[PDB]
Amino acid sequence: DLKLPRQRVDLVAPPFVHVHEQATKQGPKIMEFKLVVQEKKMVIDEKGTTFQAMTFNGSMPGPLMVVHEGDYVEVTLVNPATNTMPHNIDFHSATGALGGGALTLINPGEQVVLRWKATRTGVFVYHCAPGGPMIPWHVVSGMNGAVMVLPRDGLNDGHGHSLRYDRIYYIGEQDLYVPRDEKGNFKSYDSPGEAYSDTEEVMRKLTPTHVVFNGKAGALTGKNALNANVGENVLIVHSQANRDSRPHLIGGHGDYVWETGKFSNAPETGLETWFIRGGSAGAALYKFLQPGIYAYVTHNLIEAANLGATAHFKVEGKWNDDLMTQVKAPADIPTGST
Amino acid sequence: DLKLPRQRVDLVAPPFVHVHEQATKQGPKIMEFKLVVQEKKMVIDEKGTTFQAMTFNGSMPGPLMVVHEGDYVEVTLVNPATNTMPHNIDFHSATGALGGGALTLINPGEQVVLRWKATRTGVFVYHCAPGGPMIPWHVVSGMNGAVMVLPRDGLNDGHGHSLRYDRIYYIGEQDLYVPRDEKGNFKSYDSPGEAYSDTEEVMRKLTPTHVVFNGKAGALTGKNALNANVGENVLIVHSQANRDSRPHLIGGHGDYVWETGKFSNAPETGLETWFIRGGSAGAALYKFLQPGIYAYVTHNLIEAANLGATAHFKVEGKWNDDLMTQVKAPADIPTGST
Amino acid sequence: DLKLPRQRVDLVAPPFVHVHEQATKQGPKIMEFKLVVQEKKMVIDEKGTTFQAMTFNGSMPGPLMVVHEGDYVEVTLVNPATNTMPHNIDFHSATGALGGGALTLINPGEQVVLRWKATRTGVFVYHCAPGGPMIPWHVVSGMNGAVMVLPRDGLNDGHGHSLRYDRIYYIGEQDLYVPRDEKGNFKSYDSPGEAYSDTEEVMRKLTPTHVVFNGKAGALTGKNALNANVGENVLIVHSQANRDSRPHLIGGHGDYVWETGKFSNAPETGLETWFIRGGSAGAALYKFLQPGIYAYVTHNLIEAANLGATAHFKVEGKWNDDLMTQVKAPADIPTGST
Ligand SMILES: OC[C@H]1O[C@@](CO)(O[C@H]2O[C@H](CO)[C@@H](O)[C@H](O)[C@H]2O)[C@@H](O)[C@@H]1O
Ligand SMILES: OC[C@H]1O[C@@](CO)(O[C@H]2O[C@H](CO)[C@@H](O)[C@H](O)[C@H]2O)[C@@H](O)[C@@H]1O
Ligand SMILES: OC[C@H]1O[C@@](CO)(O[C@H]2O[C@H](CO)[C@@H](O)[C@H](O)[C@H]2O)[C@@H](O)[C@@H]1O
Ligand SMILES: OC[C@H]1O[C@@](CO)(O[C@H]2O[C@H](CO)[C@@H](O)[C@H](O)[C@H]2O)[C@@H](O)[C@@H]1O
Ligand SMILES: OC[C@H]1O[C@@](CO)(O[C@H]2O[C@H](CO)[C@@H](O)[C@H](O)[C@H]2O)[C@@H](O)[C@@H]1O
Ligand SMILES: OC[C@H]1O[C@@](CO)(O[C@H]2O[C@H](CO)[C@@H](O)[C@H](O)[C@H]2O)[C@@H](O)[C@@H]1O
Ligand SMILES: OC[C@H]1O[C@@](CO)(O[C@H]2O[C@H](CO)[C@@H](O)[C@H](O)[C@H]2O)[C@@H](O)[C@@H]1O
Ligand SMILES: OC[C@H]1O[C@@](CO)(O[C@H]2O[C@H](CO)[C@@H](O)[C@H](O)[C@H]2O)[C@@H](O)[C@@H]1O
Ligand SMILES: OC[C@H]1O[C@@](CO)(O[C@H]2O[C@H](CO)[C@@H](O)[C@H](O)[C@H]2O)[C@@H](O)[C@@H]1O
Ligand SMILES: OC[C@H]1O[C@@](CO)(O[C@H]2O[C@H](CO)[C@@H](O)[C@H](O)[C@H]2O)[C@@H](O)[C@@H]1O
Ligand SMILES: OC[C@H]1O[C@@](CO)(O[C@H]2O[C@H](CO)[C@@H](O)[C@H](O)[C@H]2O)[C@@H](O)[C@@H]1O
Ligand SMILES: OC[C@H]1O[C@@](CO)(O[C@H]2O[C@H](CO)[C@@H](O)[C@H](O)[C@H]2O)[C@@H](O)[C@@H]1O
Ligand SMILES: O=N[O-]
Ligand SMILES: O=N[O-]
Ligand SMILES: O=N[O-]
Ligand SMILES: O=N[O-]
Ligand SMILES: O=N[O-]
Ligand SMILES: O=N[O-]
Ligand SMILES: O=N[O-]
Ligand SMILES: O=N[O-]
Ligand SMILES: O=N[O-]
Ligand SMILES: [Cu+2]
Ligand SMILES: [Cu+2]
Ligand SMILES: [Cu+2]
Ligand SMILES: [Cu+2]
Ligand SMILES: [Cu+2]
Ligand SMILES: [Cu+2]
Repeated sequence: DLKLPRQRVDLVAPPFVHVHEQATKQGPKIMEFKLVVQEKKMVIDEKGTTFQAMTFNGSMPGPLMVVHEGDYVEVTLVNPATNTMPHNIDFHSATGALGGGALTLINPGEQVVLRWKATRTGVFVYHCAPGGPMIPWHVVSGMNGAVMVLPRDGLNDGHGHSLRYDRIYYIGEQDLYVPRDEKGNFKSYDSPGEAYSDTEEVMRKLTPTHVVFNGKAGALTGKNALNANVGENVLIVHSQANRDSRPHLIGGHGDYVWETGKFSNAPETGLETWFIRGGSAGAALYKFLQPGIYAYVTHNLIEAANLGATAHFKVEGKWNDDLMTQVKAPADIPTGST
Repeated sequence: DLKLPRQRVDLVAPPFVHVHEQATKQGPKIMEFKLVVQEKKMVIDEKGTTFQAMTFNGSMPGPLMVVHEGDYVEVTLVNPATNTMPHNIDFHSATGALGGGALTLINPGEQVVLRWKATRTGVFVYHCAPGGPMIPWHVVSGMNGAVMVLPRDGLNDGHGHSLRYDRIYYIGEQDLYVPRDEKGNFKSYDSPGEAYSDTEEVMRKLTPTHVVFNGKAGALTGKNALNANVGENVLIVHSQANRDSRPHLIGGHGDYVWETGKFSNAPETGLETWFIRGGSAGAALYKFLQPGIYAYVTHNLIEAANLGATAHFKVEGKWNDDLMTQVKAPADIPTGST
Repeated sequence: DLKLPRQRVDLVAPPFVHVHEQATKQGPKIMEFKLVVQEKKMVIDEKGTTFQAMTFNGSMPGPLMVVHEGDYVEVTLVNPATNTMPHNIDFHSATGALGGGALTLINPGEQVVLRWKATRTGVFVYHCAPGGPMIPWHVVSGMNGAVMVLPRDGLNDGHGHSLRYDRIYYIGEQDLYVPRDEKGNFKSYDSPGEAYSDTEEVMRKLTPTHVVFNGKAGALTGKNALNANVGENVLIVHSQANRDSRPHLIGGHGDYVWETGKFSNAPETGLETWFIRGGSAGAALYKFLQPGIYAYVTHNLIEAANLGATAHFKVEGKWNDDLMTQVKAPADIPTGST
């Protein structure tokens, strides 16, 4: 019945994004994606703490899907028989049937194919939602990602000017709720099911033990810092499926920010810190002006420094002393000072 | 002195709203409302937990009041002698005297009459605020509602087009702080006064035990789901007098959202999730496009699924397979799959 | 190399603000400021609880700095030898080097001079950020303030009309994490270093013990209420370097609100409650219409009434009975009432 060209997309692991066009002259297509659920124990912090994760495509977050307004998105969701739980998928980009969740519940050993029309532009969360208490549990165990629906003319500034990014990164933020024993040490389990009761008790108190980008503390620091160059316009997509976040690029700004994440709304300009509502994605464009290390955080600095929620950018280029300079390096306070 | 027509409004219990006009050609009126304080033990969750509530008009939230810009609102607040505490009312819609609180403190057995001019458009919180620590306590015990001040021309999209709703629902969200005994069981008390000291200790840790719509977990699910039809434009007013919330309509969107709640500002379009600041009301318009069950949540999914904060809509009509379809029902993963 | 006039600014203690022009016809200048770090024990609540604070200029918040777009800001940061810790400064207004933090680390006995160009308009946080876990610790110990970068034409309403304030106040909100002993009493320490381990444990649970304006519960109540007069347009700058806040003026509104704090964006109009993202500053203009006491709160009322986060305004002038009046004072409920 639906007679449009089909195009298979190969997803890539975050924080990278599969290749796509910004502006396009192609008409609507059926864009075909496959997501495979993987339950697995994962390391989440720099001390080696593990937890019983549940993922799309083996990553936290799940991969970013990119389509254009008016495309149809045909998703094959696979639940391998090595998994233990039923899973499904809810797309906040989609209309009807609980975002798709009501049409995609699959037991281990099954797969399902859902199609939804990309009628709404922006970045959106997708997440597992099997029903009842299993909804938060699957989400905070890692089963969430995002999809971006671009306008066919690409981004604009809300004032008639095109905006184009040179690079795009997807930062998925995950609140985790890892049980502790009586002495405070994190507990380990042999399966997600065995971890559930203790995990739910932590969840109920609404205070995460970890808040991480790309699935673990330090994931996007060190050798996995995000690269850019002075002069490049970088789009930073940020999602949080369960809990608020307040992104901030230390040493930079958000030149154009869609904090509610929806491209039918003009962006705000020149933000220091923006706000991702739990259950949403947002996006910020920034043109780097200075080289060096930048930290990208949630600006609850306790979360950023002590719970895991810091990423780095490493930016190559020449320093601009007009924008900032060290006029005088550290020196003894003058004896004459009053 | 004030020589305008008077009109008595009969309030109705949430989530329903008393009858009103959107656009009106009537001039300003004195709109007369009565609110009666009721302290009573109420059931707040599906396990039967009770707590010592304090309400306007016997409901959590208090009822939605609807007037138009330039009306005067004359409120008789009654504190029956069967109550134990003084009460008052603060309207965030009003100007002066702590929103009215400084003019409306009444002991059991008394009533008072306040008039305020509706100079500011939007949805607004009203709440009790007797002074000092009694302010949060009365609010989180249930004494809060909302008022909507419509423009006389009704709503608009901020771009010169009228917006009209076919149905309106008021979702009041309440954070509750129910004491527990040493084993974790919720405690019961014979009066609000007896509950206070233990409740204040829970409040101080800023983590609710329950987060509910319309006064209890499951209030707006099952037989009390909210009705709509495909094609209807529904206004969903959401308030939270004490704590942030992040509304989301699962399977839908916010077509036009005033998350800060004030109609002098253009709405945002096409939101997945919006944000109600504690101490405010906001509103979202959505035109249903698909039949079926929708969940309406705060998108902290722990709160939604495990603390009480889920409502349902039941929407009648025909399914649109263009917007979404199950291409292939659950099936065994092909043996040929790699 | 940089050949512009220099102008030394003398800072003043919050909530007051050093003298400045709104609109200016002066060209860019190098605006010279000095900040001196002071570690000291401070009283934070009305029961006399102390904690080991760390400050810029002896105050929480640090003082508000005011410049205009295109000025250069040359900051001498001094770390006296009576201090125990290294310190630095990050300006969210600045571009590069982690906002300046990477160029300003000074040990006790040292000073440093940083210059940054004020290319971005708005109110912005500044804060200490020495590295790693020391970043949140220094911030939540008090080392944060704000800077305002005005447009050279002063404020506007985003619709081509100038806005001018008659008075400006800076409200810095501070979340504090004071350790308790086994009985719940707050602990005291002889130095910040000695307090660190116990403080970090409180910080990790993300629940402050105190939330205060101008450095202590009750700081801006009583004899230190903020003054205004009916008819005056007052700008209220609000910052929070670590944690969200939801400002509300009880009995008033935000006539023009930049909740994200950046003057390149039009303000929202007629807000009841606004939202300061942790790690940012915002600003609200309000023209007082009624005399009397106003409370200015974060509208988590538990925080406001029970954790310290209430300020007062005392507004002189004549009452306007058209906007609000007590039609009938408290009286016995009629025996005839049903
Ligand atoms: O002996 C506990 C000690 O070992 C580490 C090793 O990196 O991790 C183990 O224990 C953790 C806490 O139970 C588990 O999360 C993990 O699966 C297990 O390898 C340390 O983190 C831990 O302190
Ligand atoms: O807005 C994007 C997309 O949403 C649709 C529904 O699929 O329309 C919605 O939004 C419109 C514009 O705000 C409303 O006029 C309409 O009533 C609502 O359904 C598409 O028609 C539109 O392209
Ligand atoms: O946090 C409580 C208490 O637990 C201990 C181990 O007994 O450390 C645990 O908690 C720390 C904070 O989350 C972690 O860094 C560590 O991996 C974990 O074992 C104590 O050291 C701490 O005091
Ligand atoms: O890119 C940052 C990096 O560049 C160096 C020189 O290689 O210094 C530049 O950046 C500094 C600010 O971080 C400037 O103060 C300096 O003048 C400029 O040359 C490195 O020192 C620095 O890590
Ligand atoms: O015996 C306790 C058991 O009874 C229930 C009945 O629905 O409720 C009682 O106890 C609750 C906890 O103290 C009270 O909140 C309630 O008022 C009382 O009827 C169960 O909820 C409870 O587990
Ligand atoms: O804005 C609605 C309503 O507010 C009033 C005060 O009652 O005016 C306020 O807002 C105006 C428009 O932003 C400001 O110009 C004015 O100074 C401020 O008091 C009414 O006059 C107006 O209709
Ligand atoms: O939550 C702590 C602990 O308390 C118990 C009873 O001892 O259950 C209580 O708490 C649950 C979570 O809020 C409620 O569902 C229940 O109504 C309440 O009695 C334990 O079951 C729980 O482990
Ligand atoms: O309204 C939802 C309701 O309608 C039924 C048919 O009575 O199925 C419709 O809705 C489904 C999506 O929820 C579609 O997949 C289906 O094609 C459509 O007929 C019920 O099964 C469903 O509960
Ligand atoms: O004896 C404790 C008692 O004294 C007060 C006096 O105002 O403060 C002391 O103890 C506090 C808690 O340890 C300290 O914060 C403070 O430095 C010290 O003077 C009371 O607050 C306290 O309850
Ligand atoms: O926007 C204020 C200020 O920012 C600068 C950079 O210092 O420009 C940024 O913002 C511009 C307008 O949004 C973008 O066009 C530009 O690419 C970005 O660097 C200044 O040029 C501008 O005055
Ligand atoms: O809060 C727990 C418990 O501690 C006590 C003293 O044992 O009071 C402390 O905590 C109160 C709340 O923060 C403070 O008002 C007081 O300054 C502090 O000592 C108990 O009174 C309270 O029950
Ligand atoms: O400014 C508030 C202050 O003024 C007094 C008279 O001196 O009363 C005025 O304000 C009241 C509202 O707070 C009005 O109801 C009254 O009509 C008006 O005169 C004081 O009573 C009040 O504290
Ligand atoms: O180690 N995780 O259960
Ligand atoms: O059904 N999911 O665990
Ligand atoms: O400026 N960053 O914390
Ligand atoms: O049962 N409530 O006190
Ligand atoms: O005074 N109110 O409890
Ligand atoms: O999409 N709702 O959780
Ligand atoms: O008393 N403060 O450590
Ligand atoms: O290095 N600062 O404690
Ligand atoms: O209206 N103030 O809580
Ligand atoms: Cu799942
Ligand atoms: Cu969702
Ligand atoms: Cu009350
Ligand atoms: Cu209020
Ligand atoms: Cu410091
Ligand atoms: Cu910062």
